[PDB]
Amino acid sequence: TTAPKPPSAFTVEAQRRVEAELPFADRADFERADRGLIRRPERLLIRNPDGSVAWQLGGYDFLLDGKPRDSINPSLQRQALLNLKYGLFEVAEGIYQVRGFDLANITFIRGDSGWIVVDTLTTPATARAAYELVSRELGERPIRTVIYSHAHADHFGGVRGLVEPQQVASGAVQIIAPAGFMEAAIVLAGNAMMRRATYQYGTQLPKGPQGQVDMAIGKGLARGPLSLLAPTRLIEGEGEDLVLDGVPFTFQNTPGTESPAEMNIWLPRQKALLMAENVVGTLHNLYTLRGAEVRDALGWSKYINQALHRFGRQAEVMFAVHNWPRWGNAEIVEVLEKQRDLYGYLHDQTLHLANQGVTIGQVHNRLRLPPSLDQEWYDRGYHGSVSHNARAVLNRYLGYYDGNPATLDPLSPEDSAGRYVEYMGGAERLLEQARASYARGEYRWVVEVVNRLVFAEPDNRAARELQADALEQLGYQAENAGWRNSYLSAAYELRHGVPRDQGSADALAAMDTGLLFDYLGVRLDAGAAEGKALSINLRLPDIGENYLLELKNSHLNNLRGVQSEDAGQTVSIDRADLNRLLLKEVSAVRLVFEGKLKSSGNPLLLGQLFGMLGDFDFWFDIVTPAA
Amino acid sequence: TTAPKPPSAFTVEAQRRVEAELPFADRADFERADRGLIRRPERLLIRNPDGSVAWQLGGYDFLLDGKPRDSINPSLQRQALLNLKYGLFEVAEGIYQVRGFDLANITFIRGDSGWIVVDTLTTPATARAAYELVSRELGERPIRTVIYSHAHADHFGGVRGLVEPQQVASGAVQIIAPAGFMEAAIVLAGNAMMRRATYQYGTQLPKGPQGQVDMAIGKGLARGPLSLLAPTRLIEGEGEDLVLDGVPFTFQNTPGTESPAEMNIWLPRQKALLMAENVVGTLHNLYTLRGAEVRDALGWSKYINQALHRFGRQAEVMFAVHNWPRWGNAEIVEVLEKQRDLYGYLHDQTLHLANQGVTIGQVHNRLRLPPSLDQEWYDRGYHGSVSHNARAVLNRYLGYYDGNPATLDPLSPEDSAGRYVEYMGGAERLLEQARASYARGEYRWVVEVVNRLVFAEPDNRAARELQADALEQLGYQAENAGWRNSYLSAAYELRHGVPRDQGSADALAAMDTGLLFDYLGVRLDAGAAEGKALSINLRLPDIGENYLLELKNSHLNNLRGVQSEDAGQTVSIDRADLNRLLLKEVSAVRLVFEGKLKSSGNPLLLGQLFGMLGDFDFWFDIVTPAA
Ligand SMILES: [Zn+2]
Ligand SMILES: [Zn+2]
Ligand SMILES: [Zn+2]
Ligand SMILES: [Zn+2]
Repeated sequence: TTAPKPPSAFTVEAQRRVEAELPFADRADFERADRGLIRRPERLLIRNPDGSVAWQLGGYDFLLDGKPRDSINPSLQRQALLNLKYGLFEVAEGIYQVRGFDLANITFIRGDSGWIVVDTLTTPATARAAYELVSRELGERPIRTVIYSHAHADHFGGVRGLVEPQQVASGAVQIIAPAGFMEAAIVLAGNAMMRRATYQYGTQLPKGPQGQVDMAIGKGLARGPLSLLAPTRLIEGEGEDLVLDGVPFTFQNTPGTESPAEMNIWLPRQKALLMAENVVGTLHNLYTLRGAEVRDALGWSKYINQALHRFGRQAEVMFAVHNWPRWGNAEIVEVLEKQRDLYGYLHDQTLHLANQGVTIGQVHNRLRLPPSLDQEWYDRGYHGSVSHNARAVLNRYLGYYDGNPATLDPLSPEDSAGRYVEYMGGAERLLEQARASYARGEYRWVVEVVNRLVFAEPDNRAARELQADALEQLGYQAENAGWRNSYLSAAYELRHGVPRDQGSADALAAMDTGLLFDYLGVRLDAGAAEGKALSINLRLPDIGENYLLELKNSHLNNLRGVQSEDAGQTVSIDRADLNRLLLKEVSAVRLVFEGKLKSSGNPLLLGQLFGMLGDFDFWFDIVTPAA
Repeated sequence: TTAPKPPSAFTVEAQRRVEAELPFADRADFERADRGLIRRPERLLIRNPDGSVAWQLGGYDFLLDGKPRDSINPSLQRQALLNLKYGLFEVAEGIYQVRGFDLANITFIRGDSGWIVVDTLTTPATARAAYELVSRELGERPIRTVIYSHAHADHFGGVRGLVEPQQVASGAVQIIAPAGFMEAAIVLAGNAMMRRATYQYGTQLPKGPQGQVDMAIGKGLARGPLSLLAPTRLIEGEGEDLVLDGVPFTFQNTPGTESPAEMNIWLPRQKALLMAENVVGTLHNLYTLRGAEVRDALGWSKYINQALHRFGRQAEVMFAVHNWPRWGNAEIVEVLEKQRDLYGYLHDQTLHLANQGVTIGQVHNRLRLPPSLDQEWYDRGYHGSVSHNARAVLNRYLGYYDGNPATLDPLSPEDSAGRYVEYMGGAERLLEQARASYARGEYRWVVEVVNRLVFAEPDNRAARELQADALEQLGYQAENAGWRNSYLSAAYELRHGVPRDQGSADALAAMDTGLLFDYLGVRLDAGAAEGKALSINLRLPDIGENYLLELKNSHLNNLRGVQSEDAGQTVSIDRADLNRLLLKEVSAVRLVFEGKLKSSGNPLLLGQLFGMLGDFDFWFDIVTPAA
C-alpha cells in the first residue's frame, strides 16, 4: 500500500537500543538553549515578497509534546526539540542571536552607534524578519557592518533582507569576509547537486512523525530569492585584529575546513568565541551527501586545536552560526578538545584501517568512536555520520575504487540487474525470500538486493513497495537527519513516482567570467559540436577582461587575458550586460541596437555557439533507471 | 587449474574488434620514436650498489619479433613496442634525452661549460648509467644544473646518481624546481597505496604475453634506493626567464595538473618545448589506481592551451619527460589542441551527463570520446583511461555515493555475500550459471558475481579459479597498462594466494615535522590509547622547532609553534637524530648517553606514546576478505 506503515517490532527494538547506549540523563543543553531568551514570537510565519512562505514552525508542533514516537530515533528527536528553541537571545553583553528563524543563526553585536551583524541567513525575508525582532526588543539601530563567517548560502543568502547595495557602494555599510570568500561561494554540478539535495533535505516530504522532523544544525532551510552582496574588506593571512564601531574583533581564518573560506571570531571584551560552523551541536559533514568536494578532517582538527590554544583557554562563552551556546571556561575547553579529537579520530583511525586494507566499502562497518567521544551530544552524527565521514575520508585519500579488479569496470546497475534476478530464481522467488529477510529485520540487506529487482524491472509494483518498506523501516531508525530524510524520500518516489511536469541575479554576477565560460563549457551538446570549429575574442571593458573562446573537438575552451589575430569574430560587451543577456533581463537584439553588444568579423558565430546548448531536467531518476 | 589460459573466442574477437576501431595505418610514431638515435646499447643492465638489478629490458624480447598476440591488446602492443625504443637520442641542436633507462626520460642540454640536466629518473643507478652513456657518446661534461620538471619520485629520485651534497653546497651545482616542490615531494596512506600499487605495476607478474607487457608512460619502473636533494632556487609565480650557462630558458608553471608542483619548459634558441608530464604519448591519470587525490582536469586543459598560446604557436619540436618528441609546428599545434580538448571534454562531458543524473555507477558506460580525439594514438587510454577518469571526475565534484539510499549504508561485501550465494541457490547454482555466462563471454558480469562467492566462501577453489579465468581474459582485452596488470595480478593471487614471504633517508629528512607526527598519529593503535592522556613539549634545537604533542580521547595531536608549561614531559632532540631514530641508525638509549636526547618532567611519557604506536602488514588481502 502507498502510505507510511507503522514502525516494525525490530525498528522499535532499535529505538530501545538507542536509549540503552546514549546518556539521556545528561539534559544540560536544554538549559543552555533556554538561557537568555528575550522574545519568542507566539507563532512564526515569514513570507517572501512573492507571497510564498519562506519559514514556518507550526508544522513541527507534534514535537512540542516531547512524547516518544518510535518512527523517530529518540536521540534525533532530542536534537529536533533543542532546534525548536527559537527566537531572540543574549549570549553575552551586547552580543545577541536570533535562532530558529532559518537553518542558521544571524548574530548581532552592539557597537557604539549600531549593529555589527554576523551572517544573514539563507534568504532576504528571514534576515529581515530577524532584524525586526532586534528592532522591536532591543530598540532600532542601523546596520553599519555585516560579517560573513564563511562562504555558504546559509550565511550570505539573505543579505538583501538587511542592507541594500547603495549603502555598500556609498559606504554606510561595510561587508567583511575571509580571503577566499568570493571564489568559494562559487555551479558545475548544480543540477545534480540540487536534485540529490531534495533527497537529503526531504523537500517533498511533509513535516511530521513519518516525514521531516529536523535538519541537524537547524529545523530546515528557508526558501526564496537567494541574494549576494560582495565584501568591501577581506581578512587575509592568518587573521586580523580589527575595531568595528568601537568593539574589538579577532578573526582567525580556518581555510579549507567546513568551507574553503571561513573564520572564527574572538571577541575579547565579552570573552566570546564565535566558532563559525567549525564547532556546532553535532558532528559536521566531511562529505555532504548532496554531492561535493571532500573536506580536510586533518586541517579541520588542527584549526580547532589552534582556537583552543589561542582563545579556548580564556573564553567564557562559545557560540556558533548554528545551534546554541555553552558557557563556562571548563565546558568550553572540554568541548573544543573533544571536537578537535572527533575530526582527528575520524581521520587518523580511518586511514589506520585503510593501511590495514579495509576498503571504502567496509570502513564504515569497522570504525567506532571511543566512549569519551560517543557519549557526547555535540559529537553525535546528526548532520554528518560516523559512517559516511570515514568513507569520505577513505575516499579523499584513495578514491572511489577498493583495489579489487572485480569492481574496476562494473556494468551499470540497470544492465547488471537482469542477471542478478535470473540467478536468484526470478522476481517472484527473489521477493518471496526477500520478504523472509524483511520479516526478520535485515533492512540494510533487503534494500541492497531488492534494489537489483527494481532496476531489472522498475514497473514491478511488488519490487518497489517492499523496497520502500525496507527503506522506511531504515529511516525511522536513523539518528542522522540527512539519512532519515534521504531514505524516506526514496520510499516516497518508489510508492508514487517522481513529479512529471516539474535565477539569482547576485549569483551570476558573483560568478567569475572564466567560470561562466567553464559553466558554459558544461552546456555543450557534443552531438551539435561534432565536426564544428570556431574561435571568438570576447572583451568586457567594464571590468577590463578579455578572453579567448575556442570551440574545437566538441569542447569549449576559454582563456583570460589573451586575444587572437585569427579569431573569426570579435565581440565587445560589458559583463553586466552579458549577465542581463543570460538572465533574459534585456534582449540581445535590444543590446546590439543599443550599441551595448558590438561585433566584428562573422557576426553569426557567437549565436551559433549558444544555439548548440542543451539543458538539464531537474527531476531525474535516482531510485530507478532513467524513465 | 594453476596456469594461464589461452585467449577465449570472445577475448580475440575483442582484440580483433580493435582491428577497425583504431587506425593502425598511422605508424608515424615509429619514425618519431626512431629519430635522432645516437646509440641503443647492446643490452641494458643496470645494478644498484646492492648487486640487484635496478633495470633490464631482455625480458621484453618476445615483443621484438613484433608479431601480434591475442593475449595482448594490439594498441598496447603498439605502445609496448614503442616504449622499447630506448637509448641515447638528439631532439634538437644541443638537446639530448636518454629514453628507456627508467619509466621516464632524462634530458641533457648542452651548455657553454657543462650540461643542464632536466630530471633524474627513479634511482641513482639508472641516472648514472644514463649519464655515462651520454658521456661516452658525445663527451664528458659536468652537470652544473639539474632541473626538476615536477614532484614525482620518478623524476627526482635519481639525483644522487648524478650529484651529491658538496658540489651543490659549494654552488658548482644549482638545483631548479617549481615553487612548492618539497611539500609536493612528500605518507598518510603510504602503506595501502603501495600494496594496491603492486597490482597497478604487476610487480608479482612475469614479463610475458601472459603478464606485464608495458606501463604506458614507459616499460615499467626501476628498483632501487630513493634519493632526494633540496633545491637551491625555485620558480615562483606564473613562471620565470633565466639564462643558465649561456642557454636561455623560459619556465611556465602548471601547478595542480599531473603534480601539485609542476613546470613546462620552453627553449627559444632551438624552439623546443619540454612539456613536463602535461603532454606525453597517452591519456594520463586523473586518478591513479593505487589510490590518490583526484586531479583537476580543467586546470590541466587550460594550462595546455596557455602553453599552446605562448609557445606551441612558435615551437618546432615538442618533447616530454615520458615517451617521444614530435616535430613540425603544425603537428605540435594539433597535438596540443587535442590534449587540451581531451581532458576538457573528459571534465565537461562527465559533468554534463552527471547534471542529467548519470551516476558514478553509469557514467563510464555512457561517456564516449568523439572521433577527432579517439583516433589519435596519444589520446588512447594506456596510462589513465576515459572509463576511470570520468568516474574520478564525477567523484571529484559529487563524491562516492551515487545518490540512491539503497547504497547509502551498504553491508560490507563479505557479510552480504553469503545471502548473495543463498539467493542464487548455492555455490552449486552460482558456479553453474556463472560458467554458462563465461562460455558466452560475459567476463565483466562474471568477475562481479563470483567475487560474491569468493567473498562468501574464500576457500572455494572453483569460485577462485573461475573468477581468475574471467579476470585474465579481461586483462588480455584491456587497452590500459594498469588495468591489464591489475586484472592479471588479481588472477595470480586468487590461484596462488597472497605471499606470506615478508626507508629513504632523504625522504624522511625532507618530511615536515608536523607531517611526520600527523603519520605517527595514524600509526596509533586506538585500543592501546583508550582512556589515557599525556602531553609532551617536543623541542628540536637543530631546526629551531617546537611542537606540542597531545594524546587524548584516543587521538595524537601536534601543534607547531606552541609550548605548554603544563606538559608532563619536555623532550629535546635534534630533528636529524629523530630521523636517525626512526631510520634505526641509532638507539633511544645511546642518544641519551651522547647528550643528544635530554628530558625533564616525567621522563617516561615519550616511551609510553611510542609503545601505543602499532604497525601495518604490507601484504593485505585484496581479492578475498581478510584471512
Ligand atoms: Zn556552512
Ligand atoms: Zn550553515
Ligand atoms: Zn609525474
Ligand atoms: Zn612520471
